[PDB]
Amino acid sequence: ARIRAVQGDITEFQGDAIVNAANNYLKLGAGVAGAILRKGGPSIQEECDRIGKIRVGEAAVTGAGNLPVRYVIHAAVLGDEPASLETVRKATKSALEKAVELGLKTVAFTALGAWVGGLPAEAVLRVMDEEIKKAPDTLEVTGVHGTEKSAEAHRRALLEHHHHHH
Ligand code: NA
Repeated sequence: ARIRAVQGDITEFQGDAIVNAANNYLKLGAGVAGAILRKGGPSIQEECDRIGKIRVGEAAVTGAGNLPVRYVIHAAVLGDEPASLETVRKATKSALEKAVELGLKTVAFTALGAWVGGLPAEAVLRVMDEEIKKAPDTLEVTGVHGTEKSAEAHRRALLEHHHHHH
């Protein structure tokens, strides 16, 4: 599946959906997540409550509130257990399967850069990418970076990839 890389606000992504890294209890915290709750609205966390706990590595779909997308796909990367490049690969494929299930066409993930927290940012991007490139080409995946710097580097990695087909 294709990948575009841009600096910007994920809350301002226009498309079928946006993927939200989450804890398996579906409790949206601060930072980007809270921003999604803010711009999105109460209804999002409400649906997350209706669903309840899920497994780390799995995904859950939710309406996107006032956001310019139809759904918000929640992918549990941690909660019952710490986040790992292992739990991320899973949360990604899981979110990618939901996208396919709902017949989505334009989905956007977020590249937290230095805000990745526990795992080495570069490696998380790699793992997420590996999974995405396996997803159906009926998808148009967009990586939204917080900084232009990290986005440009990502694009260069995407170019270096094409040019060689690593
Ligand atoms: Na994401």
